[PDB]
Amino acid sequence: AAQTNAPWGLARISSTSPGTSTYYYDESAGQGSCVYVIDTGIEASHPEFEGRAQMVKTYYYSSRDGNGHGTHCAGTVGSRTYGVAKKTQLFGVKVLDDNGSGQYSTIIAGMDFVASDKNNRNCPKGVVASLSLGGGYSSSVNSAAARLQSSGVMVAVAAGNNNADARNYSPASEPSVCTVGASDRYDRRSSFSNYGSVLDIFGPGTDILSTWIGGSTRSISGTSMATPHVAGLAAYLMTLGKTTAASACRYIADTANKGDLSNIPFGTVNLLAYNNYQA
Repeated sequence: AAQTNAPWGLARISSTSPGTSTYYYDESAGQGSCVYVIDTGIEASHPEFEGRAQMVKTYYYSSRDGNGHGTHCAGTVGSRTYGVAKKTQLFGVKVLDDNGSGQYSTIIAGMDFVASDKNNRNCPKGVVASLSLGGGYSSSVNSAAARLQSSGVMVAVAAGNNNADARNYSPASEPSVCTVGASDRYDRRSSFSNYGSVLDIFGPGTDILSTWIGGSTRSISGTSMATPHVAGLAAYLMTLGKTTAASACRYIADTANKGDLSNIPFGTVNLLAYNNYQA
């Protein structure tokens, strides 16, 4: 399948070169997989989600996304126009308030929630969790992410936006999950992207168009935007049967575009997520 005039990041993940604008992908499109977006919520009524998104849990007075961040991230995972995996099921877990903030205890509870809640959902092709959040190092936060991964969920986490070594941030620094840095449309490391040996992969993160609250769209930047590209890619590859939740991060690294990014610090992987789709 081909989506013309796609957001640059979608085109990038199906291309061996920057500078194109068509996204190519197998029409299975993540059908039968599920992606949890652990964030500020999801505006599931947005036409872009086509009935495939739903809120399953909140720790606050509403499950609605009063911020936009979670809706944007969910759109990059699986919206019809802005998403990598256009037929996946999206489940929202609101661990962040409408200012985008959340306590680590709530975030940990949300991760353990997903590890159990997947047993209440139909995801025959596999389960992914996208975590576009983080703060300073916490062994308890890292352990929660490790549990979620161990339970059979492909965990993708943002590296962080500090232009610093991600070893000092959580859950970015957890070795067993997939830690995602950000790149721009010219294959440069995004100016704000964290780096370091704990990164597994880069995805598009600068000037990413996706869904927003109020049935709208906007372009924003962050490792928060790169992470759902990788989460959606994992769901897509799991539906194709090419990998599993436990092996998808390694598979994405194995099949990435290699050595194509600029300003990658010595010791950080030079790997850009790529779907290897041959039309």
